[PDB]
Amino acid sequence: AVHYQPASPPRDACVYSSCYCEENVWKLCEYIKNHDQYPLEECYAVFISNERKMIPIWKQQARPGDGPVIWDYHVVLLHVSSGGQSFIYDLDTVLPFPCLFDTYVEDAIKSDDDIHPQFRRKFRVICADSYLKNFASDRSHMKDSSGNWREPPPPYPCIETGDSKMNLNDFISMDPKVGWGAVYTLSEFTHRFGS
Repeated sequence: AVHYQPASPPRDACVYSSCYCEENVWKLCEYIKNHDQYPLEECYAVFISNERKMIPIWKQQARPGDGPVIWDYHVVLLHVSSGGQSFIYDLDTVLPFPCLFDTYVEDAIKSDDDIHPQFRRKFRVICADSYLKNFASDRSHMKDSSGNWREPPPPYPCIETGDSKMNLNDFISMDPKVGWGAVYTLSEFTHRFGS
């Protein structure tokens, strides 16, 4: 659908802290829930990681022109629009915000075929309503031994729920028996959402 209206504000107006992608995506989900543009049911938080927590992603703001960046995990927002098309909202991409799903997979993710197997990408896809209901982080993974902050934490209170003050590892995990949502290989992920 060629007149797609973004589900979020423009990039420069969105809540963002570098290296807190899980929260940046949570805040996009909250915005969408709080507005009347799109049903929340059309939206997903997507964690990208693997067993070794070393995943390349290209077209990244942290290293433009000379990708990939190797992340422990990265999180983006996926919107499956009614118009025949999914879109990726990744505040850390140099691709457009938002970006057509097929373009994001082609240019940011790329094929796993010739990637060293321990760097191959898996995807945990969580419905946005479930992500808002269930996610919790006390940010403790970003404080080192010293104990200093690896990157400055966001200024608003930690996201917590009645059931947990910290379950980030259950979203980073690509073990299908753990956590919420469904875990997909790159092939299964593109089969589900690709055009």
